[PDB]
Amino acid sequence: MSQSNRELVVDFLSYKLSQKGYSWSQFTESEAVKQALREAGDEFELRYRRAFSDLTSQLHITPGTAYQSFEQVVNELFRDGVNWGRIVAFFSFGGALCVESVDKEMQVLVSRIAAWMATYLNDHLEPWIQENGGWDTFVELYG
Ligand SMILES: O=C(O)c1cccc(-c2ccc3c(c2)/C(=N/Nc2nc4ccccc4s2)CCC3)n1
Repeated sequence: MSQSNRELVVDFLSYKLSQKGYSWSQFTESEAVKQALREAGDEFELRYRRAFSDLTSQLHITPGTAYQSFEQVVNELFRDGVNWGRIVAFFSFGGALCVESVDKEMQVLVSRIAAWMATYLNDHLEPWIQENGGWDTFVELYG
């Protein structure tokens, strides 16, 4: 479902904004997915992210930025195709984009990034997810 993905994105972003000191007011199997994803994002940010180039310096979102610009940049996470670890990085990257947005007084962009993330997730990532056991398999691995 594309609506459960939308909830999933919103859940992750709300968690990230709260954790980092900002307002989140910008907008069971499912809870198991959200919690494992929140947890995996923290782990990635804490231990893994710094091994890579900072993808946020490739993208400066303003109210005029088009989806396609976001899409092209996120595409780099998937230069070698999709795996769960890059999917997790994808969420963290969205969260970082949102934190930076709220920080520079462009909090309106948070809901747009959310929409962008759901769109990107629904067409580029979801086919690999369904092929590789769906989100329940993610919970088995990362929960
Ligand atoms: O296991 C893997 O293959 C894996 C796991 C997690 C991430 C990645 C991966 C693969 C390719 C790239 C990356 C990560 C990149 N990461 N750069 C990031 N920069 C930031 C900055 C903030 C929040 C998240 C991120 S993710 C940019 C360069 C291209 N690969």
